Amino acid sequence: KLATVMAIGTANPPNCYYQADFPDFYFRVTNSDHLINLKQKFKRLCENSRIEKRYLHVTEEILKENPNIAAYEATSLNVRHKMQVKGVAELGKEAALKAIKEWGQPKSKITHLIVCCLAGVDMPGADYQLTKLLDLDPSVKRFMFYHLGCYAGGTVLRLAKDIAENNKGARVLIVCSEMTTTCFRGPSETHLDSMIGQALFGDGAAAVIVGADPDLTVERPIFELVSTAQTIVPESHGAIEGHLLESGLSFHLYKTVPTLISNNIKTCLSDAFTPLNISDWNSLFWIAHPGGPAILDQVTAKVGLEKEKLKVTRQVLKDYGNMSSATVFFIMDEMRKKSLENGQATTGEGLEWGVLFGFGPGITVETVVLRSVPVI
Amino acid sequence: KLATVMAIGTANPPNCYYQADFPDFYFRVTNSDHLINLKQKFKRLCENSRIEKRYLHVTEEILKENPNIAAYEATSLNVRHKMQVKGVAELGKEAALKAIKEWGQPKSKITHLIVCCLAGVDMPGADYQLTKLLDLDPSVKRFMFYHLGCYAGGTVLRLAKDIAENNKGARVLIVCSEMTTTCFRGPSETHLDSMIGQALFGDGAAAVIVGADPDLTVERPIFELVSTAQTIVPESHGAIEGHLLESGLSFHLYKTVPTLISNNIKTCLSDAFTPLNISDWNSLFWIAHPGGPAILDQVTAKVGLEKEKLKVTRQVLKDYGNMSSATVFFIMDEMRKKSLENGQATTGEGLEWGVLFGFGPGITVETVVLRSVPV
Repeated sequence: KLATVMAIGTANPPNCYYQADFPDFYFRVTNSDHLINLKQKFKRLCENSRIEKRYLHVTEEILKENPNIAAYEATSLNVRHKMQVKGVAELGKEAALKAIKEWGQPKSKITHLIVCCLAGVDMPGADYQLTKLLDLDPSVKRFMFYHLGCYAGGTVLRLAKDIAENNKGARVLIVCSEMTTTCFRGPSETHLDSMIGQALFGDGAAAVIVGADPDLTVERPIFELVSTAQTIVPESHGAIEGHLLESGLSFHLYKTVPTLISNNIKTCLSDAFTPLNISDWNSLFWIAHPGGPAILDQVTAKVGLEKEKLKVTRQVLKDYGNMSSATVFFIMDEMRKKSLENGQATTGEGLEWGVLFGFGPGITVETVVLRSVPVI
Repeated sequence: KLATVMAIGTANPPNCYYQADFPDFYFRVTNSDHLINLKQKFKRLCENSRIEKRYLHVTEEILKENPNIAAYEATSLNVRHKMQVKGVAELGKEAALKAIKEWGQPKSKITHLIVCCLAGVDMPGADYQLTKLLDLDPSVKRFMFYHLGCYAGGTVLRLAKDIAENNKGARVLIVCSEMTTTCFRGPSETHLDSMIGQALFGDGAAAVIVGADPDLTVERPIFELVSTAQTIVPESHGAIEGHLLESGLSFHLYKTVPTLISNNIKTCLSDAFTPLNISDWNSLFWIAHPGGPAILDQVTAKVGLEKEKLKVTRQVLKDYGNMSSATVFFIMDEMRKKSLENGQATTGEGLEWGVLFGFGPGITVETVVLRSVPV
């Protein structure tokens, strides 16, 4: 009996930022208007990001009250951290309550809690905070992950699968709460890397319930976790790095990232599906972390995917931007919603087998083989 | 077939600090000799710590070159992080190589890697670094835990047990590498508890191999992981806290910690052993995180343990100080060594069942039921 995702809930900050208006907002609040040429590159960057809007905790008021955050590099960890710690917990609670509602069981049945946050280090951590906020059993077995990054959506499922399958009756609550307040910062002409993050990253939290052997009279399976794997892409050292400094979390990205990832995807697919006698990549439903539009385009081309294979993935990127580890769950959620609306036979666009990909620092690739569930 | 610890290796920085000389050293290098009353308080903390020596990366030279680290509160995260990241990887590598040697199998057989560090956040992290340093399979399945604290020794075993038991043939390498460069700072008259950290915390790394269904023709089991649990001590909110700030990792410890832990430990014992029909706490071998001398004294008295039941735990505290998550493994390592030297029948001082306790921020208590292996 495979570990199964039985519920998904999501949340985002109330501040919506349309990408079409971001360049002006961003350069205005960071006092970079005098950098005309730099703003031209950023504008094109946003225009080609394939992101229509994002939800961010940051506001003009917050920046006015904390100018060191708006600076490309100024001591500001303490102020960022204060908001980061409070925000990840609040957003996480909202998503968790929505997942618990869909699950249909009382929260007292939750036996394990996995919390994943890009940033917001605290001791005790967000797992402790959420256990208190949600009033979970004090003996809930917790796992807290700080600073993993965008591949973590796969990491938490990999962990949840083993917990649920080795502990009879175990019901795992997963919460990936991502906030970019820790990394928001002004532009730098000598560091075009950081600028990319300012155009692609958005805030959001996703929560899911995972368990093996569902009680079908109350629980309702969405996707089954068949197998999981993690690997480091060859010759990718230093391509994606993040450092926690006195000025917050930094972001460094090689231009080779899309090429490095796309060129290795077929290897990940082969390792994951050969044991299952599957070789047709178009026969699978796809849930891939949208690091950027370039990555989706390259994966599609190199893998040989039909043009609409990553439709849901692209829709989430368009509607929310890159929300790090939480993103794949927003995609998972929308996929079963769209499948139902299209009257398809399974939660996976009517297909039986699928794959979920998490990409991040390493470069690390998390590969999760999924199985859809029948839909009436 | 239960997940089993099949190897343990440890490492420590080369700089040894005798506790008897630490008060003078600490107040001298932090330029606090004029604070006579504060010094007497620190002196007593060190004298009552029951710690004889500790190994630390920090040196007088490093403090001289970095006044912002010696200061109680000065912007210094960047410089602390630089050393912290290098240190955890280096100590971790040394401990891991020792564990791999004892294990008896080639490192290419490691399928999972769990790394736990009090501090040193980096992306990619220490798990990625160790994979490269040890030249492990690039497809090794990794888990990286930053900023958990002193209860984490239990946490990593709790994780390793489920990994090993749900994946046939899985062999898990665990590395708990703790460095205090991130939290070392001068004393504060307004925050008297902050210096408790400079009196008790030492550096060290421990690595262990965990796997189910041992191939007895090559692997040699040490302890079996029977069951795991984690809980939050009632009414303990805010007793143990740590915040990663511009001045590094802060340390806050309330005076209620010893009693909060000792007065609730029987509950953890009952929850773990009632299912095993065990109620005599002295019939078990004990491996407890030595958060401090008071915790060990109170647990012994309140649980009704024989005076020498925690002998090994106290010896490790004496020889290395509190090394956060790595500590319980140093204790586990020494217990099986003493058991052999004392001609006892099992790795657990001749006893069959045992318990390992991790204590930390929460207050969180990790309870791991162990079973010894014949010697």
